[PDB]
Amino acid sequence: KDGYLVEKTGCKKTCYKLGENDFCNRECKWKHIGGSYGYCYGFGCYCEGLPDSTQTWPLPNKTC
Repeated sequence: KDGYLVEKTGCKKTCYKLGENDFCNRECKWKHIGGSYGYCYGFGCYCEGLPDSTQTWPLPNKTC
């Protein structure tokens, strides 16, 4: 399953380097989550392999 990562306040994380963006990848595998691959796609840290128990963007009714 693929999804987008959020931020502390819930906002997303856009980047200026598309493609293998270590920044997004590092923030993807951050800790226990199951992110097999995490790169920036469409100006944003995108990840693939997030369990349903993982919070992704956008957020619930409580958007940023």
